[PDB]
Amino acid sequence: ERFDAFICYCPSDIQFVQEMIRQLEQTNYRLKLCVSDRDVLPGTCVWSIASELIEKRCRRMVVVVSDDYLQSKECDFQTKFALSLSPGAHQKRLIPIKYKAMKKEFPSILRFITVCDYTNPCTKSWFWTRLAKALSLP
Repeated sequence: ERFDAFICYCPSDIQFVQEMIRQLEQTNYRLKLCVSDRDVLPGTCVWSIASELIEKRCRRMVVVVSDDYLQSKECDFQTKFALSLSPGAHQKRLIPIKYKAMKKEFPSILRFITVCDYTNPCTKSWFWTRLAKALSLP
């Protein structure tokens, strides 16, 4: 009915989505993440159910950015639809995440929003803390 965040990801990054479920849902943060392969019911229009969840049934949206993420078209529609809700990031709704080594360019439409970097070994301690705090604010 009401989720804390929608998780935009390609099938190749589903392994890190499991970590996002263990670290945020099964811990003391008690966040309510929306995973399409788990919570989206079959028979729904992939564009209409994404437009209905991201805009009304999810406060924010997490984007797992990787090289395989760029090749995904469904993630492309969800990412651009998320920016359309607040271009300029006034509401802090679009939270991109980099967990893997990317040999391609970061999405140019997301180059002006803070990214939660998981690959930097000097800031791994604050990764889940900053992520769970952003999804917890109203």
